Amino acid sequence: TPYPVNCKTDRDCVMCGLGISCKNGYCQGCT
Repeated sequence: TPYPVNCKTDRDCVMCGLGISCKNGYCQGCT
């Protein structure tokens, strides 16, 4: 559960797939 999937913004987790749009800290999508 506690995967620290993080980000400043969507760019910061693009790498996870497409944009992987991003909460204010948290890349709650990447999965």
